[PDB]
Amino acid sequence: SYQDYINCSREALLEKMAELLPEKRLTHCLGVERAAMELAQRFGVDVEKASLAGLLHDYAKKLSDQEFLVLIDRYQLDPDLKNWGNNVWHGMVGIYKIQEDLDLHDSEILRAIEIHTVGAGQMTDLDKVIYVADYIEHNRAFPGVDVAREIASLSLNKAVAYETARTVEYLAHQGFPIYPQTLETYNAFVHYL
Amino acid sequence: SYQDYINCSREALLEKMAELLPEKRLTHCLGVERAAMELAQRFGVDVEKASLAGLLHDYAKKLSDQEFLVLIDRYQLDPDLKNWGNNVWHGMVGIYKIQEDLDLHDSEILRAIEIHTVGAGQMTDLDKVIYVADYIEHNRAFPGVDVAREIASLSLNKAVAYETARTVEYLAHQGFPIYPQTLETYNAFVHYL
Ligand SMILES: Cc1cn([C@H]2C[C@H](O)[C@@H](COP(=O)(O)O)O2)c(=O)[nH]c1=O
Ligand SMILES: Cc1cn([C@H]2C[C@H](O)[C@@H](COP(=O)(O)O)O2)c(=O)[nH]c1=O
Ligand SMILES: [Fe+3]
Ligand SMILES: [Fe+3]
Ligand SMILES: [Fe+3]
Ligand SMILES: [Fe+3]
Repeated sequence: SYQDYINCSREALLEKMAELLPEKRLTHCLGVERAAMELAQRFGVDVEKASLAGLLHDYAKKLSDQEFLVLIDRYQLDPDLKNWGNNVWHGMVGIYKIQEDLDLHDSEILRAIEIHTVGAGQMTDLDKVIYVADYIEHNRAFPGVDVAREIASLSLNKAVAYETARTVEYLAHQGFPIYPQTLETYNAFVHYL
Repeated sequence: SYQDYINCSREALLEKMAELLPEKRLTHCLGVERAAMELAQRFGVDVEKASLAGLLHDYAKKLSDQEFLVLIDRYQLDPDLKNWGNNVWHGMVGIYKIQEDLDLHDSEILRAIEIHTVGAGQMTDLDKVIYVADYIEHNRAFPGVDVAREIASLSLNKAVAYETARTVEYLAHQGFPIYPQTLETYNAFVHYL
């Protein structure tokens, strides 16, 4: 059960999350919980760890910049992090909020949440499940999600590569800064395409 | 004159280059020579250094993989370079071939040629002139070159940003590996957009 990992039941967690998140974001997290379960089952990842990480991945999405900065100092994280924003922080720094609020200590779950946006050059299968589940969950409707979903039914590694290439392409299209760890993921996985 | 920098006259250099390069590539280098002169004049960069660097930037474009690998060992360059290819090498490693062939020692010219493909987080105005001149020279006709040319008439920094964003976007679109120094350029310049 979820109580094996955090300090409350699934039902209690959903009540807490309904306070922290706008409706659309909670629905998203519920979608990721479901997609992560399906992917985990397909690719032989612990379905419970996948479901919980999937539900939690965007828990800290609505923390203020101030709170993230406090957490960076508190946990004496990479000071370069202060150069970034919510996009980078909600996973990379938000894991400390999750740990504080829910007493989550499992290193695999924490890591999967940590790099859910940016990935890493090296990702566990659990990491990959969350990263992909986020992108393909049933509530998303971006153009091309059908292709992501087809790829994810066949290959976890290729789904990671596809998502990362699309994100890097989109950020450059938008003229948005790209976190350097994202490029590590990109170059590590792009061959799978 | 060009003999102030290399071991032969412009006319002799063009004869040497006509041997090393296919016609279309030499015409390109001639275009870059001209565009670099115009940009240098506009932005107060030494027009002669700009013209020569512009003419030379793609000198080593047709060296074999073997030759580049030899040069990497010879000059004991970053061993990670062996993971890449001609795209990275012709500037980054090709500068050593240019130095060998032409006795070029000017650090500013060498550097401008060195990073003409990938840029750097920190670029001199000369570096920037070559990087942009390459993209906007009159022979190029890619969709959107008109926008690059308008930008380059107004702002060198914004032209660098525009080109870098477009290249990162294109490489990710293509599913091609992206050299990490390119991302340094991207993140350094993207604000100018
Ligand atoms: C990978 C990456 C994503 N993003 C953005 C794109 C998304 O709009 C936003 C939220 O990402 P997420 O939903 O995958 O957590 O973060 C960056 O700003 N920089 C990056 O390096
Ligand atoms: C910036 C960059 C360009 N390229 C490619 C795009 C171009 O087709 C090719 C030649 O670039 P150049 O004409 O700007 O020297 O190199 C990469 O492969 N990786 C990179 O990181
Ligand atoms: Fe997220
Ligand atoms: Fe999400
Ligand atoms: Fe080149
Ligand atoms: Fe060129």
